[PDB]
Amino acid sequence: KVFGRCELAAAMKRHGLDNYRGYSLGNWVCAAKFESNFNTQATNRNTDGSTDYGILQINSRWWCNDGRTPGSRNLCNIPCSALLSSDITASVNCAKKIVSDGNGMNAWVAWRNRCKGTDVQAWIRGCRL
Ligand SMILES: *ON1[C@@H]2CCC[C@H]1CC(=O)C2
Repeated sequence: KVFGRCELAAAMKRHGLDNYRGYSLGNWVCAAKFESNFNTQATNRNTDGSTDYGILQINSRWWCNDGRTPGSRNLCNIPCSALLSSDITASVNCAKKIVSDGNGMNAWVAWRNRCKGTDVQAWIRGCRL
């Protein structure tokens, strides 16, 4: 599923991401925008053999099981395919663990490089939330 901007902001908020670990909704929407362009079925293989999955491109080396990432953990205890669903619950649940891991949203390199320090509030402008 390819979400609309405001549409995703609303699902993120419903699933309790808005101001989770102090990161405003606009941070979460910008992250999704540069990670997946809002497409729940986004996959991207990494040079290390790992794969990033879903709306927030969660990585198979730590966070989910895809059966082909030698030496991986599955800290969210979830098949990585569960992160590709139209329903964002699993992704959101896993992101909560990632963002609590100690480095905040810096764990998303594209959030660091493209969202961090920017007017993230523009991402939720116009939305009925
Ligand atoms: O998820 N990462 C963390 C750091 C090493 C590589 C993977 C697997 C792990 O044990 C934790």
